[PDB]
Amino acid sequence: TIQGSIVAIVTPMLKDGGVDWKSLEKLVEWHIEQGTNSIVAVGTTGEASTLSMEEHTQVIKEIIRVANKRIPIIAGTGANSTREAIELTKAAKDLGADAALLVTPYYNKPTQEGLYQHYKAIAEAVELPLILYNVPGRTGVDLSNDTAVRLAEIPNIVGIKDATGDVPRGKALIDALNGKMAVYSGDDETAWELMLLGADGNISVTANIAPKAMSEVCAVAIAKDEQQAKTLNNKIANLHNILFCESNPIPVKWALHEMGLIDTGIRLPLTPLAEQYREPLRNALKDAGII
Amino acid sequence: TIQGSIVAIVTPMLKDGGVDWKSLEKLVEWHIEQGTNSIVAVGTTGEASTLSMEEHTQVIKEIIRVANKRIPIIAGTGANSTREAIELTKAAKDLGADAALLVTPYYNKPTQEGLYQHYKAIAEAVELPLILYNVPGRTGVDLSNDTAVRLAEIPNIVGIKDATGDVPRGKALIDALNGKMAVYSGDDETAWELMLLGADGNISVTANIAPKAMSEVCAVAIAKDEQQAKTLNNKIANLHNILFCESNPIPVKWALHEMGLIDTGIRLPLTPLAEQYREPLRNALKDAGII
Ligand SMILES: N[C@@H](CCCC[NH3+])C(=O)O
Repeated sequence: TIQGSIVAIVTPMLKDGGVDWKSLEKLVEWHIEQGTNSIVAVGTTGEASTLSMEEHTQVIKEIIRVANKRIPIIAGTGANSTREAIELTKAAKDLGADAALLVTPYYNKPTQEGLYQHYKAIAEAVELPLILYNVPGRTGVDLSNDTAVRLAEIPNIVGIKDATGDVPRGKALIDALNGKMAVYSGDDETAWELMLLGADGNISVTANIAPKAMSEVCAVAIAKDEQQAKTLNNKIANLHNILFCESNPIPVKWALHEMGLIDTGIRLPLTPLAEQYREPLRNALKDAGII
Repeated sequence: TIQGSIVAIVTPMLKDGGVDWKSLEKLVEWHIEQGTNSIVAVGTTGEASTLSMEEHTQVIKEIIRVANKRIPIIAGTGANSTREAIELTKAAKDLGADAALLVTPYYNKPTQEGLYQHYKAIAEAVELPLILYNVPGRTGVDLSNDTAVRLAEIPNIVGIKDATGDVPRGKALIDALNGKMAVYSGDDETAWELMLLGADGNISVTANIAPKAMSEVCAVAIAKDEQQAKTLNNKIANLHNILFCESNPIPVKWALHEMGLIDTGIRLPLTPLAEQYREPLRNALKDAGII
């Protein structure tokens, strides 16, 4: 039911690295007016890793407040500890977020059965719609289609963000399920295809800088208009590629700065996009008529 | 510079998950008696990611209490947040820890420059000897040899735990460092090889169950006695392989329990060793002469 273009929104920061509230505000508002269907707050793109547990709440809150029940808001609440994921998700519900996006425990390489217990534990512990999130490159673990299918049986595990970028594997996953649980693309570059094949939307990085263009791509692809999907997406294909020239959200945060929407702030270990990539990015934003 | 067998000690747990403090005390004591040269408290093998920050400090404190200055104690204090890492390293220092082990930020894929700035910051904020820790398979990031050689310039970055298991890569690491910082194997299977090549020690998982064996293996290898190193290590070579049949620390914990040294406790997402593996493990243990 949460469908379409879901922006994994960045957490804007001041030069000193403090959360720039106002700029955030302008973003949420801007997204809600440009077409964006929903927002993921404090996810990878929103630097969940470098924000204190209180900044998580405060940031999730500001966004829910500004949204004003207009679009659903999803809170990033994954962690590699189960007790702690349960806490974050609970706080997400209590803040009245519509859903929680939980990445697979990273770094500790839990087994498939563990991933199963992990997610089942959280689902039983909190009464909120949960979305699984697989992105092996970052986590060290790969939630198997099989396991995901196993979890689809739990009534409040309602979806999964597949960031593999592996299309065949994604179609297999969509078919293996039924509307048992939704599938969301996590790979901007292949998202249009995943959606043409059944995926219910795209938790996008690109949406941070091309919300209207991405809204239109998702609507059209979910509708199965392959021709128009390839064409609307083509006008922003390069972006998907170059917004990853360095680890997300590094490039997207600079792109935004090059749009006067946010400030250079970004927390270590992350760093401001390297000089070397800046012009190629400015160029990318022009070629695509973004600025 | 710490040399020898450095055990990545497990954090003993009671059935319900609480830290088994009595067992921990005895393990530490057993290690010093068996020949263990140093202990890494709350590292990966010690379930650092599922322990409370307070449990984290308490474990460090306890181990330093029991060791009673007889061996140096290394505290794992890595985090994917620079602020968080500094906080945790400051605490370890204040707790009396001889040095800290910091895994590269995981999940958020910082850049090489980012890894450099990350470690430089922690080094400048805390005056405690620091040891870098690279294990790409778990972190999603790979601290290159070039970056390690840069960080080796910094006065209090004394060493690097190389868990790649890529010996030729380790040969290049050690040759390029020109002694600026020590190198430790983070891969039990190849550890004796890295040491013969120049590595100062092994931050070992196997030492958890074969402390005296790994202790003489380390001494001999560091002494550059290639035949004694090979034949001593051969005795417990199957152990190095089977302690990873499932993600560490799942296997080692079960090993200790079969040795009747600890209870079955282990926190989620981690799970107790899958049934099918428990028998082959006991056989490995029996064959090795541990039971
Ligand atoms: N990198 C891991 C390997 C364990 C997982 C192998 N199945 C460690 O030694 O901490």
